[PDB]
Amino acid sequence: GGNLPDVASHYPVAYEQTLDGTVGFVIDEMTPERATASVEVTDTLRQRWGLVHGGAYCALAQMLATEATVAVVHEKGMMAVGQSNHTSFFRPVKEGHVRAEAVRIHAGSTTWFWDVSLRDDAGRLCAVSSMSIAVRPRRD
Amino acid sequence: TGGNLPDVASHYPVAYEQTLDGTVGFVIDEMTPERATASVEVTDTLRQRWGLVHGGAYCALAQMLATEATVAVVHEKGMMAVGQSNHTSFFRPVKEGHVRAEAVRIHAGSTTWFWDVSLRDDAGRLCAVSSMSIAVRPRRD
Amino acid sequence: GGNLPDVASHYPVAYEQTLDGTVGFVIDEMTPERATASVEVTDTLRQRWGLVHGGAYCALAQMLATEATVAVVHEKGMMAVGQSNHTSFFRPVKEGHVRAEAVRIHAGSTTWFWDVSLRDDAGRLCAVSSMSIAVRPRRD
Amino acid sequence: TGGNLPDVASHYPVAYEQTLDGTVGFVIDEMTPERATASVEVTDTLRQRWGLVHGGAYCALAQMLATEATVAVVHEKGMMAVGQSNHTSFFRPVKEGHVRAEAVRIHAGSTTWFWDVSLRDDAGRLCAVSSMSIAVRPRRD
Repeated sequence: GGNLPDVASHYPVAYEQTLDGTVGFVIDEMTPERATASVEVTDTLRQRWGLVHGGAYCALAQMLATEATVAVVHEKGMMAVGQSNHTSFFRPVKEGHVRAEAVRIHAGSTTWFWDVSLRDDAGRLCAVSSMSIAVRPRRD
Repeated sequence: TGGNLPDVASHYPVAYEQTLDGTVGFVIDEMTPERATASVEVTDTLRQRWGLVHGGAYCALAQMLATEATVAVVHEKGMMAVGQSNHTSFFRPVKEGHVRAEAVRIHAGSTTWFWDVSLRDDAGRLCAVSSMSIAVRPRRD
Repeated sequence: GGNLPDVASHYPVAYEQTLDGTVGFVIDEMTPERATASVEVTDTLRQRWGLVHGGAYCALAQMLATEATVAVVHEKGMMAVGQSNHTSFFRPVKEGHVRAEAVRIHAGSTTWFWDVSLRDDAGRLCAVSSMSIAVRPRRD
Repeated sequence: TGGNLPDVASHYPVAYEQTLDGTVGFVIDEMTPERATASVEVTDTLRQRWGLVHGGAYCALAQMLATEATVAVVHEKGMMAVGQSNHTSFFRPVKEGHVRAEAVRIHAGSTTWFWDVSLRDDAGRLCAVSSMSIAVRPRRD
């Protein structure tokens, strides 16, 4: 269910109705140190000029990094929420796919940080996101 | 225009309703060379699976608004505008209502325009901000 | 003593030996919501090309925002430390002064955020720093 | 060169020992077009009043290293390099020893080069990172 980490028995929003399921984001690999996700390009991922929307690289990096953090911390009583997403854009994508790889570079008790790379179908680095994720005790 | 994006051309490659912006419901309200506003009604399409507005939705509203606010001025000078950096910081979740964005221009150079975007909930509280850096270049065709 | 907020009876490093005192940073106004600081340009503030070093705008914003946070939270048992400093540069400065104004835009229990503006002697916006400051209970 | 910055000119406006870099003691070790290293011995000149390395010192080491690493390649092509965005994130304080920086080039475009800089303490631990975006432009003289 986008293959998001299954950590709870109920989720307030079903994959298919969330922003992630509407645009088509899917997790491929997840480990505590490294995760990957990808998306086919369709108009839903696009802005009116025909290119993948800036916000789409933002949202992908945000979901991958956060949920890669939930994967470890949820069962320890904690919740994870993005505190900063800094996305920089090097090359546009008109069509094909966007592939993200998140590499964990810091795992602290109140903040985890992930370096995310967003690549096109030729493997070219099209964007990066520095993802900073607040970790806090879950509200009952 | 669809979403009331600025209309600076006679045709666009992708129609509003089919874009990410028109799928999640972003709408521009005011638009001047130094300040622009936009809003969006929260529905599940804007949320992540835990029931709150998706961090990426704030990113994307700020991106569209700061980008197109630049487009509204530079297109007719034969420039294009493409986001070069979006740095969004998150202070408070939104579960429902609206997200309202205001983009304030702080720097208008020949190659980069910079907009500070604030993202507020229905009670006026600052839930997120985004520093939008927009590259301005000549239309390559 | 750079006019930094006087909140403790002892400081591990005297103003004059710190980076701040070496380059000349001085606080003018401080309130919980807003603070200002400035610096004369000298070679110490410069890189080899003759212009104020990028890192100088970074360090100014970092000290102003952090210490404007210490001013309120120290006496409540808390300590403040920068968690992110994002500085963007719009115009160089060769000489004169750099003036910073920090505007608090969020004051949460674990993070305060400040918008800092770095201006030249003509008032022109030369850089900005988004300063994110972690607030944590002080280690005894 | 002073600080072992790249020597790409016969004269510089400000001598190494008088600059911020030479005042706090920054030194470049390796320098290639895709990767550069630099380090600095912690002394009080690097610290803030609470006894730890000043957040701005990390900012400044990353700024110099990513900037000059770009200079080393573009100067002789008649370009200049100036930092456009420095985004430093702080994970662990350093009280003493060294700070060691490695800058890894991740994007080399015609108008922007991007370097990921990591800042490590004497035990190898990642204390800070900086995303360095460098504008590349023609020397305006």
